[PDB]
Amino acid sequence: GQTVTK
Amino acid sequence: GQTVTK
Amino acid sequence: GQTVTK
Amino acid sequence: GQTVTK
Amino acid sequence: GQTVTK
Amino acid sequence: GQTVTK
Amino acid sequence: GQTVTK
Amino acid sequence: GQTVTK
Amino acid sequence: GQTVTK
Amino acid sequence: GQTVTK
Amino acid sequence: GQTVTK
Amino acid sequence: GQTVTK
Amino acid sequence: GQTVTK
Amino acid sequence: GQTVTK
Amino acid sequence: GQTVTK
Amino acid sequence: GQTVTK
Amino acid sequence: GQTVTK
Amino acid sequence: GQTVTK
Repeated sequence: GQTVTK
Repeated sequence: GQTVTK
Repeated sequence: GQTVTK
Repeated sequence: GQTVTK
Repeated sequence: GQTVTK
Repeated sequence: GQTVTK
Repeated sequence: GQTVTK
Repeated sequence: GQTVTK
Repeated sequence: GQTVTK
Repeated sequence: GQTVTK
Repeated sequence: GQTVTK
Repeated sequence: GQTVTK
Repeated sequence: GQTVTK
Repeated sequence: GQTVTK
Repeated sequence: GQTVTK
Repeated sequence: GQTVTK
Repeated sequence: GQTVTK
Repeated sequence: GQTVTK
C-alpha cells in the first residue's frame, strides 16, 4: 500500500 | 490501499 | 481503498 | 471504497 | 462506497 | 452507496 | 443509495 | 449528526 | 458527527 | 468525528 | 477524529 | 486522529 | 496521530 | 505519531 | 509498500 | 515518531 | 518496501 | 524516532 501520516 | 492521515 | 483523514 | 473524514 | 464526513 | 454527512 | 445529512 | 447508510 | 456506511 | 465505512 | 475503512 | 484502513 | 494500514 | 503499514 | 511518516 | 512497515 | 520517517 | 522496516 501507500501511506502518508502527519 | 492508499491512506493519508493528518 | 482510498482514505484521507484530517 | 473511498473515504474522506474531516 | 463513497463517504465524506465533516 | 454515496454518503455525505455534515 | 445516496444520502446527504446536514 | 448520526447517520447510518446501507 | 457519527457515520456508518455499508 | 467517528466514521466507519464498509 | 476516528476512522475505520474496510 | 486514529485511522485504520483495510 | 495513530494509523494502521493493511 | 504511531504508524504501522502492512 | 511505500510509507512516509512525519 | 514510531513506524513499522512490512 | 520504501520508508521515510521524520 | 523508532523505525522497523521489513
